[PDB]
Amino acid sequence: LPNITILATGGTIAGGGDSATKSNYGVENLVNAVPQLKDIANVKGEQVVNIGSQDMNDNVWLTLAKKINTDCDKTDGFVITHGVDTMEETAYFLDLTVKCDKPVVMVGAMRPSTSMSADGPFNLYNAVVTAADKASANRGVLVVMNDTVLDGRDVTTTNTTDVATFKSVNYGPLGYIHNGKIDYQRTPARKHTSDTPFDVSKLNELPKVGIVYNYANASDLPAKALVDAGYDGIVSAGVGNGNLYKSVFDTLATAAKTGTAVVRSSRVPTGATTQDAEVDDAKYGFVASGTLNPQKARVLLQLALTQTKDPQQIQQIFNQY
Amino acid sequence: LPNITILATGGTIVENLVNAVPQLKDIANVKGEQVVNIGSQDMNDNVWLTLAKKINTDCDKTDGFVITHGVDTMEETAYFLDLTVKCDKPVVMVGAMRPSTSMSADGPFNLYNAVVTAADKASANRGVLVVMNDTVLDGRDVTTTNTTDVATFKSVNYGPLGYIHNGKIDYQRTPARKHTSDTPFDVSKLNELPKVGIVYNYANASDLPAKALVDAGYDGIVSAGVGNGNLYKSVFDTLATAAKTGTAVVRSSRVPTGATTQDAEVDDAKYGFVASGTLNPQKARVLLQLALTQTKDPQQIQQIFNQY
Amino acid sequence: LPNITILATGGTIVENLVNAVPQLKDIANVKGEQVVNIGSQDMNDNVWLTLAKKINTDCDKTDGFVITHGVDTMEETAYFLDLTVKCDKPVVMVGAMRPSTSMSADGPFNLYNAVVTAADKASANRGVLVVMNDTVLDGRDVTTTNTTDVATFKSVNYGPLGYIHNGKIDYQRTPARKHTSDTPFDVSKLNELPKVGIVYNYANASDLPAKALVDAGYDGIVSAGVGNGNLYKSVFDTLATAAKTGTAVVRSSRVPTGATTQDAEVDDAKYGFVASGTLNPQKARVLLQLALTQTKDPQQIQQIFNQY
Amino acid sequence: LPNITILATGGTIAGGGDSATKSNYGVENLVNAVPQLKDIANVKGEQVVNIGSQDMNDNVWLTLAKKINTDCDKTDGFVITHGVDTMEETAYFLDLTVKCDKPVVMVGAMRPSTSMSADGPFNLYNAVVTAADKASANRGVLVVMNDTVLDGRDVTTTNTTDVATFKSVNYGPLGYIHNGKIDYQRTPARKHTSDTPFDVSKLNELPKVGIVYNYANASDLPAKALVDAGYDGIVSAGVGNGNLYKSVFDTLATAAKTGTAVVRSSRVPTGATTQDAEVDDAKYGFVASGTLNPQKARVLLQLALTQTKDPQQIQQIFNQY
Ligand SMILES: N[C@@H](CC(=O)O)C(=O)O
Ligand SMILES: N[C@@H](CC(=O)O)C(=O)O
Ligand SMILES: N[C@@H](CC(=O)O)C(=O)O
Ligand SMILES: N[C@@H](CC(=O)O)C(=O)O
Repeated sequence: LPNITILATGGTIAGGGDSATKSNYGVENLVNAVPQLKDIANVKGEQVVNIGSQDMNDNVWLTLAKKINTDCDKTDGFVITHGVDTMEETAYFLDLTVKCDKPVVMVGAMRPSTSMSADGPFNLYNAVVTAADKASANRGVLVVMNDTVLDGRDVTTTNTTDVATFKSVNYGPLGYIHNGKIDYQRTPARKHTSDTPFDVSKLNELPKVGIVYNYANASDLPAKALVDAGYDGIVSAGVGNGNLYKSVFDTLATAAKTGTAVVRSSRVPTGATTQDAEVDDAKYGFVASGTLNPQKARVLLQLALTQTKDPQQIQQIFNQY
Repeated sequence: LPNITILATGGTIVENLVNAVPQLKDIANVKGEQVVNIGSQDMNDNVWLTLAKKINTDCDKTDGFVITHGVDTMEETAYFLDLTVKCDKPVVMVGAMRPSTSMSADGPFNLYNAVVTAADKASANRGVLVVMNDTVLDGRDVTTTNTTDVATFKSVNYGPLGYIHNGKIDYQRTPARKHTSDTPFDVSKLNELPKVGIVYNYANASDLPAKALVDAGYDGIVSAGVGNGNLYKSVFDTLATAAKTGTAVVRSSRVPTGATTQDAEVDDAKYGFVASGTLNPQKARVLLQLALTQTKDPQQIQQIFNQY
Repeated sequence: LPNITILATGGTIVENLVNAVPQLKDIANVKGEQVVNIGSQDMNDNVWLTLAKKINTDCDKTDGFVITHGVDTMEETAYFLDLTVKCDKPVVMVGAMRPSTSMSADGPFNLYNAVVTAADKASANRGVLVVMNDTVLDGRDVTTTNTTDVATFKSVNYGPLGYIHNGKIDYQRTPARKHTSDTPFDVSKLNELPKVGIVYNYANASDLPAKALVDAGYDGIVSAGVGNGNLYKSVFDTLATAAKTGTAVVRSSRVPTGATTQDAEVDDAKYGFVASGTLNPQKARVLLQLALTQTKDPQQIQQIFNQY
Repeated sequence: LPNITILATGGTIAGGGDSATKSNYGVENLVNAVPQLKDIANVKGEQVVNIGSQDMNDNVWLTLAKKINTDCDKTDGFVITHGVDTMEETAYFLDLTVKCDKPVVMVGAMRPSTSMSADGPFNLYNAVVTAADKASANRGVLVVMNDTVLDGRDVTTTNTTDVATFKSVNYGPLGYIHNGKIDYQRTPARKHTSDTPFDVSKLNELPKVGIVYNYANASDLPAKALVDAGYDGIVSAGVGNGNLYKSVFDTLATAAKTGTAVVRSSRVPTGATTQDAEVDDAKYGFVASGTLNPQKARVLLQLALTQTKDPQQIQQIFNQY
């Protein structure tokens, strides 16, 4: 049986409340909770941090990537237990920075461990299956939830409470898990892991990138505040195909001319923010995010900014990764 | 044949755009008025006020309304009108994903189907409607789901009201939440709305956007939360402060479907916060601005979030 | 606390299966009866008749019903009950995608949420319901969408009625089509139903299935059509014959969402055919069997397809 | 500009009615209808047949595959105009039998050419874009509809009237088309085209394979009728995960023992009909269809039957193609 390391970070997978009914709510304990894991793997757990993923942050990301990269040779695969709220952000960061070519699988739960029909046990089982499968390697960093293997780039949470929330809403899943076996029919084409130039091994921190939302009568104050604090990048959560309210547009145009990287994404939950629509990016020094949602576009923008501040180079990164 | 008024506001879709679909004459007597002409990314409170007042004033002059509008913020305008319109004649919003000069432009048939909807007596008393891609959608739940797809508009939590085939609608649903003349929001004498901003949550979220709104003395802030409406620690600290300091706080979610619930990880009562339910952040803004015309009490705001 | 009766029929989910969720005692007084014990792939007309009669008889003895049932044909049974049940107390169907012995079994919480639904006074007068994966779904539109996913059950055309969170339901919709005591189907004295078969369309489709049904003198045939209810040429020839010869013909579709419409490629009137609307083939069967208890006239059958 | 051949077969793309409003309803004419095609390709049209796709049949399939295979060297790509009703069946047949390694793209329309906001013109444009793109080769046979490139295996029609009906409901699309450009992020892993052993070049007909539906109180008469006519194969459209009503089960078990190939699929619109569920396939001589829906499982079963009648070999084909 393969050796699989679980790196725990917290999340509802590790949460609990006073009741198995009511909605209000350690890695050794999790493992003992799923004894069946011994049928499939030799499991070792490490608790890396213990936070709700609503409090996920750059340092946790750097700590995870460096640890995976450092421990690659000591294990056959990793499982990361993580909250659902920002799982899609961490998974993409790891998909761009991990250089290990063993599976890295993220997993969480939508119901607390203490609740009736808790999804965490079987999710964890399925994540270990995935991390153990030789066919899971070279697919990038993965998320496994509700019997489905999802690529770290496209995966996002679609519903606030549904156990089936995680979907790759633009390009679909990679494989489905039945009876402990995966039929893989897809692999992401965008470059990942050892095919990216991002190397976080020596980094102590990440460039500052903020996100602003667009809607009717949007205030420019959020954007101005990021500009005044000297943010390296700003991502716009645009309306429709990446459009901005005028006041927001004017602040971001000015910023871009002072060297602030500006990426247009969309608050719309699927589809690409495209070039050659209503915004002349080349003219303003803006970058179109493609299918990257605003939180995901931030991940790439941060990493882009460790290599270049040039908008045209940043656009090329947004076309390749 | 019914009398239908088209109010144009702009968008990728008013005499010329009428004339172009001569089949409209088969189903209605159409009169066109240009209210404003803007990309719907520049939609604002003033346009909203103008529209509600115009429909409310002109209600007995016509048998229904069609509003042509850009796709980007259609779901915001529809819900604003849904809460402020007192006319119980059909009000139908329509736009287009493809330019009118493009191959297979969606605008013409969309306009046709919107007029079909506005002229159907069965469409009345269903609140403000959005008609796109052969489907009638309620103004509260409707939202744009893809950046380019002609099928983008969906009612992602509770589904459509009816589908349009061969110029007829089989309606099987109507919105239970109170709308139009069952709301107390009356905008007939207002010239501005309360100031409500939206801030985004994500890993390592800056508190600076939320701080800038609080420093400007905004009347409300809506959080586009992570998961079930949760807040990055910095953001939560700054909002905890706002809520006790004169700024109403509504937790919504950046997640595209499902409710931001009470009784999850956030003690709303302790902090003075309101849970948005199924209202996404831009929708929650609409209802929060209108709640703030009536009250500033977070308990009363939460009750409004529970009924409209 | 309400009195709730659980009727068990089998499935991958009645004293033992009760006792296993001791939290039920927090919300209801539950009484259990085993009606039959089968895999729902073997569901049949007799079980359906038994259930309708039992609910209709026992209606004043309890405050609501929960039917435990396999997933495979749940959507057929729910719609049959939806049309034949005259009790206006909640009737809620529930099953499980995963075995009760499996890791993260869905059955326990599903049962809990079904009892929550059956006990809610707001659930009454909404027709027969299916409660799965935190969602209340109307018996007419509900269907199983994936072969293994715990989230399989969806109302794919008109959406759910309500979502269940923390033991409470926010209902925002109710089915407009007539159900339960607004139907004329009365099954209280019947011991069998009319014979209705389903045939599939695809390229190079054999007419032999349809012929074998016609040769047996079936009372109806439902076509699982291609696209908008269309028929392979051989199949159309044989059905054209059936419809004039004593066998009612309903065009449905193998396509998983959307209506089989009138006024498309098939002259329904000329052939004596009925268009199913949104009813998929197994659902159309249910309504056709029940129409055939009242009439054999294709015009009257089409009217029934337009109201229920 | 590339040379692109359009092979027309009919469909609503080539339909019409008396009105642009009402719902009731040649390849040279189609082409002249989309003058913009000259900006992207040198288009030549051939009318192969002219039928509604509800009347699609084995001979049309054999004629198409042999013509593509024969004309491969005379053109840079094919577009096939086809009705929507059975497009998903023809596309899979072609995905298994075409040996040409130039793009083969299928296209149709949901609204008639004569109707307001007719989808056919832009769909045809987008299909030619796709057939012209060098990156579209080696992806198998494709369907292009509503700005989306879909693989012939997973693609199916999901709605009776919606222009956006075509989706790859299990594994997602291959790429999206904006402004005449495709960003491809996926390719099907199942073996297709020149990687399959199916060779239809000399075939005059195809093995007989019928489909039976399962529901409550299902009659066994449909199945018995296929059995009595000596059908080479039967596909079951099962309930839930491929289950059968008892009467249907007994007839198909008996058949299988007389050498009839029996494949279990599902009437459920997504997800695999799996092995190791409630049916012991190895015991009855049955084959599980996987993600293949009943009409798609028929396509593969027909072709399987040109090579073998052995259930275990047929199962292996159902695991590879
Ligand atoms: N707030 C939790 C949500 C979950 O895990 O379900 C987290 O992200 O840590
Ligand atoms: N930017 C346009 C988008 C569209 O209508 O397609 C608008 O909202 O006006
Ligand atoms: N075959 C089972 C499927 C399930 O319930 O999961 C049944 O319908 O009884
Ligand atoms: N019956 C038509 C449907 C369409 O093309 O839209 C066909 O398949 O030929």
